[PDB]
Amino acid sequence: SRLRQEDFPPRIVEHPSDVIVSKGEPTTLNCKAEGRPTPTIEWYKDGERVETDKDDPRSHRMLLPSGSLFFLRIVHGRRSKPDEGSYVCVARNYLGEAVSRNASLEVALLRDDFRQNPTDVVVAAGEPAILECQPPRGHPEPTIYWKKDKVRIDDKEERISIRGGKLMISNTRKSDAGMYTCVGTNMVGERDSDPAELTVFERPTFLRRPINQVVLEEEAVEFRCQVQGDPQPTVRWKKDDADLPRGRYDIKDDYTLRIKKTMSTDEGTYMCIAENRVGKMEASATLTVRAPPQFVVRPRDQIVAQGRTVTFPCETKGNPQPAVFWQKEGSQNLLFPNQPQQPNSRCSVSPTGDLTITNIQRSDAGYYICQALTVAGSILAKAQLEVTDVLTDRPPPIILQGPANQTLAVDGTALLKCKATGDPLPVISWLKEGFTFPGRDPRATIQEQGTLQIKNLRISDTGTYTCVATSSSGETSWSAVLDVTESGATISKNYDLSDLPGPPSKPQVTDVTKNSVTLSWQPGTPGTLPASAYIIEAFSQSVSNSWQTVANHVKTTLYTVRGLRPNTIYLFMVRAINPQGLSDPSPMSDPVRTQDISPPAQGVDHRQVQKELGDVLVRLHNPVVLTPTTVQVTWTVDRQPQFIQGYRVMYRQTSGLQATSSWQNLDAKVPTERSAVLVNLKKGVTYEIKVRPYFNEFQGMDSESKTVRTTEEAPSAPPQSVTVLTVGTSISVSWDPPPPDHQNGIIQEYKIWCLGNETRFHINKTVDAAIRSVIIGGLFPGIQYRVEVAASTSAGVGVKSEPQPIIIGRRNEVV
Ligand SMILES: *[C@@H]1O[C@H](CO)[C@@H](O[C@@H]2O[C@H](CO)[C@@H](O[C@@H]3O[C@H](CO[C@H]4O[C@H](CO)[C@@H](O)[C@H](O)[C@@H]4O)[C@@H](O)[C@H](O[C@H]4O[C@H](CO)[C@@H](O)[C@H](O)[C@@H]4O)[C@@H]3O)[C@H](O)[C@H]2NC(C)=O)[C@H](O)[C@H]1NC(C)=O
Ligand SMILES: *[C@@H]1O[C@H](CO)[C@@H](O[C@@H]2O[C@H](CO)[C@@H](O)[C@H](O)[C@H]2NC(C)=O)[C@H](O)[C@H]1NC(C)=O
Repeated sequence: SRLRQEDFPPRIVEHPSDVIVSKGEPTTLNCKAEGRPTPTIEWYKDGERVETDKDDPRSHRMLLPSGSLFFLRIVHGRRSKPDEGSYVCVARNYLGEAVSRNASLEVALLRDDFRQNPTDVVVAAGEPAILECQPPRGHPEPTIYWKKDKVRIDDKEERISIRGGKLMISNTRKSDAGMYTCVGTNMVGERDSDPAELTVFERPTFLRRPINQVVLEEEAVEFRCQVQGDPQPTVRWKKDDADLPRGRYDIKDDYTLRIKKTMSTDEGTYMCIAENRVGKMEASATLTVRAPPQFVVRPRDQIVAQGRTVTFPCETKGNPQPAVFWQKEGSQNLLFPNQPQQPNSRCSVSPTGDLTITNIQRSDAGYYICQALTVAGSILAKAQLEVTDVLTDRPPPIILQGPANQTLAVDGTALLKCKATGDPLPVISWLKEGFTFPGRDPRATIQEQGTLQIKNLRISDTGTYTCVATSSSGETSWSAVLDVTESGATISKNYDLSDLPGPPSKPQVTDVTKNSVTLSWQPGTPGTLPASAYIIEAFSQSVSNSWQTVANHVKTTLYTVRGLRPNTIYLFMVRAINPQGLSDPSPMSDPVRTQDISPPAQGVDHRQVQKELGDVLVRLHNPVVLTPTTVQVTWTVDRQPQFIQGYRVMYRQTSGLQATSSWQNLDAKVPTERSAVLVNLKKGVTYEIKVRPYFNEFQGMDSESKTVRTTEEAPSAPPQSVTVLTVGTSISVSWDPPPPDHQNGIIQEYKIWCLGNETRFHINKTVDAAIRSVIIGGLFPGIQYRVEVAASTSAGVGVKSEPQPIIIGRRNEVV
């Protein structure tokens, strides 16, 4: 109470501010006041007076010189909380008081259980992974970071970036797999989260890939395939994108695929497919099967008569399918199937491979050879053709049925039959036990119809009688034994007319060697009793002049007649034996010669025909254009070798729409060709020409390329649809692109004519191709003109389009 006009009541200059601080740690509540006299400061938490170290030297709080309340260590418990509250500093003197603002001191907090614990994540290498986390509640609010396997991880990246609660890695690798914890700190401390693991699976990868293999039929083959990935991928096989037709395939545990028995049909592109959670991956390999060519049917020799038709079969199997082609021994020319010739030759080859010659000439006779040639090898077989004329040789006369063993009583009259055939027609003669008959005795005489007649029988006439047919073509004989006794004409089996089984099937040749020929025939049976066995007669212009037996008592219908003269032609005849006697003779066999087949042999090697076709140099001259739709191409050969089917000539478009694309293919199927005319091509356009000599599936080397363009033709249809804008005086011209084919060449220019109301003034403007729309210059005022656009070419004169007699106005307007 010492008044002075220098003394002023107290003013708090520095106010204490709210603070959160941790237990057991120092802190200072800031306070600073002005006064005169200087004031005494004292603090109040909620209401009560704060006991500093002045009020008791045992206390932990301390009022500073400044006035700030400084705690040494903050004190806090569960029940007694002495420092947690709402502080205010109060400075006073005799003039008055001064209470500060509120400042609350709060003890720091940090719970255990997280608001959101990071959860396990599964990703595929290269993909982004997002881990999220939310720390426990705290005061202050906590802030998080991430540990990988108890190692801090920095966002010092563009792939790694921590944002809010979220952590993300992009382009994940297996480096990133492991335990991830999210750690939330504070000024209390830090709590770790439940660990979330990141698994980084990857797509399947090939360790051992299957490799292409080439293998001969019926062998065994396998393709290996080893994979890797996370998770472990499952392997499966497919062929040509289809599943493997069950059978010879076998899937091993190590995933190897084994084909036990290889087959032309097993060929293809096999592929190994690996698949897990992340997706799939496939790698293929090819299998190729080599089947060397082999004859299914091979041609055998034929003896056939002039003017007929011959067919030599040649069927051929292999891989690739072999191409059949023929050649006449001692002749350079070859014959190929689909190839046509002029309607003047009679040779011709089936797609099957069968060779056929119509209307045979003596000229055609000789050996022929069908040949097969692939990369898998080569084969051939030759067969002989023998042609026969009007009657190069006629067969010797034939006795159908001769006399049978008659047995007649004395004094009677005996007739003996004998049935002949042949060309020329035969003379029938007789013999008795060998000598001439009838000789001297008048009682016996020779009949025309083969029968021999004896009036007035006697004992003296019993014997062996022989019927002999004779022409210029040979002679055959048939003898029987006659018996003449007094009584003996005992009715054992009287005379037979047509009781005898009728002829059998004309004998069909099967196999033939040098001393064998196998025959086939079927029964006949137009007769009486059943046949027991067979008897084969035969003939040869060489070995004999008459018909001989070559096997008797044959109990089959497919017999091999053994032991014959080699390189000899033979004809045959079959008969049936039965108790009644013998059958009539079957018709003659078809001529056959005794030779051993020329067994299949190896042809020329594929490499060596390749080598020949390679060295062939086709010189092309220069394409000569016929019309703008036609070019005749002419080449020449250095030296044409034996093995060549023809020339394959190829051209490509190198102008306008779709240039330098594929080649148009058309080939000359006849090797002696030297010229070819192309069809339906584009006028004006330039084309590149290549000539290649080709064999079968085989191909030679290309000739020097020539390029030549078609002669150019003016268009057939111009662009239409003429539009006229209004000026504001001068007419306008506008058109739509004219058609591609109707262009008839490369567009040159565009000509506009204006022969309108003025028939002694026509406007002429000559632009270029690129031009689309243009306005006309010097136009006569008022006068109504006509507009006629034209497409043009390098020919010149184009084609007029849609006329437009549009009405024009005056000057600088259209009225
Ligand atoms: C007019 O008269 C003549 C004159 O004899 C008679 O022709 C004789 O016919 C027989 C046919 O059997 C021939 O002799 C005998 O051939 C036997 C074959 O047996 C098979 O034939 C029967 C009947 O078809 C079958 O069913 C059976 O399965 C047999 O397979 C052979 O086994 C005998 O031949 C013997 O010949 C001599 C002996 O002379 C021996 O060296 C041999 O080893 C063998 O044993 C059997 O004798 C006979 O060849 C014909 N005679 C002659 C010599 O010309 C007919 O009655 C009639 N004409 C005709 C043309 O048949
Ligand atoms: C400081 O602390 C109080 C809380 O104890 C604050 O809240 C005020 O409460 C009083 C009643 O005690 C009210 O009259 C006010 O309206 C509240 N304040 C405002 C404006 O928010 C207040 O900030 C301070 N109180 C004092 C000393 O006036």
